Amino acid sequence: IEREQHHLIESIEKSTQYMAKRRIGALISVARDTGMDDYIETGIPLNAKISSQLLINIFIPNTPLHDGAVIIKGNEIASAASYLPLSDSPFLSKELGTRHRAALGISEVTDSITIVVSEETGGISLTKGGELFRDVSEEELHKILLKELVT
Ligand SMILES: Cc1cccc(NC(=O)CN(C)CC#N)n1
Repeated sequence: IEREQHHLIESIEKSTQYMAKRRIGALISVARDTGMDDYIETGIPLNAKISSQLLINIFIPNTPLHDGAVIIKGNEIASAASYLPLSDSPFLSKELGTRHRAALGISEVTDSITIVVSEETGGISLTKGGELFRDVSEEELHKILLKELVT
């Protein structure tokens, strides 16, 4: 499982870096100890092997799988186009869109790690436990994913 988490990290990193250069909006939520099955069930089931290639193809704009969140559970991309709870926090900047609000929302009610790619800026953001790491560098993203996902 140790190699699966590292492959998960590398897949997120490659897909997000690919989509960030192209300003392709993306929203990837990795479940952890708390189940996210209710929101998996809101999307289109994939139950697919994790890969950067599939993550990218899912988020291509105007495609059947892009409008929503990808939820990763265990060693599978469980679903795409899932809905996530939107945070009601007035602290979150109005310059950020609903992807960040969804990413903040799910982080308030689960211990899940959620990664966002802004289609406006290409900035990669991350949410965990109700907090937002906005516009992280590749180094910062790699350290956070290593810390939070390799357990
Ligand atoms: C991934 C994503 C993108 C845009 C909006 C949302 N979330 C909602 O629309 C909130 N619903 C009403 C609750 C649920 N589930 N999620």
